Amino acid sequence: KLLFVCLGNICRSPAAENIMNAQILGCDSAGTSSYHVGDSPDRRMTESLKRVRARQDFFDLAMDGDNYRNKVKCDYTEKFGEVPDYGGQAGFEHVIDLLEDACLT
Repeated sequence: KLLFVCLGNICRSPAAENIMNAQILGCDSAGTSSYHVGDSPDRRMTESLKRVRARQDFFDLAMDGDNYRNKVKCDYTEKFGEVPDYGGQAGFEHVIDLLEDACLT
């Protein structure tokens, strides 16, 4: 069982969970903050080409350094030189770009 973790579990780790599901030989996601528990993934992140409920476990992968530190593991990124978090749509595609590289299997 693989668990992908970001801060609110509405943008990054929900994307990681679906990318990994598609790449997989067959995931879940959650968040360090429970402020968004029960919400659907961010409307902008579901919108794309590119199929994406927030919940707040120690499973058999952190999106940024704050999620990770400061079984636990961008260090599977092989092509693109964190998975970045108040932005326009281009930042959402970059998140997907990084997860298609990193998504490890």
